[PDB]
Amino acid sequence: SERQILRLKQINIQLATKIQHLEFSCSEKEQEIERLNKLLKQNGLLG
Amino acid sequence: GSERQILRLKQINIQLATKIQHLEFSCSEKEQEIERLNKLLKQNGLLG
Repeated sequence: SERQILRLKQINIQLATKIQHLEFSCSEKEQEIERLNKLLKQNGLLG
Repeated sequence: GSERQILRLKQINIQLATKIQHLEFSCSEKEQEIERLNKLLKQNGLLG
């Protein structure tokens, strides 16, 4: 049963890193949406 | 002992896997929001 310890530790390190990469991806998409929203507003198309 | 250490590792694992599934869902929703915004720009002559 103990062999699970290393397996879980290593998976959790991989997942903790993947969260940081998806956080950045998500933030980069947010900034693009803001940019697009502003563009639409400047051109009278965001209400 | 090791049993309790394992249970905790599994709980951390599920917390992390859930946050990944959330961020993958969020990223997909954001790409769809960007598609929709780009299409509105295209229709109003702002994308060539």
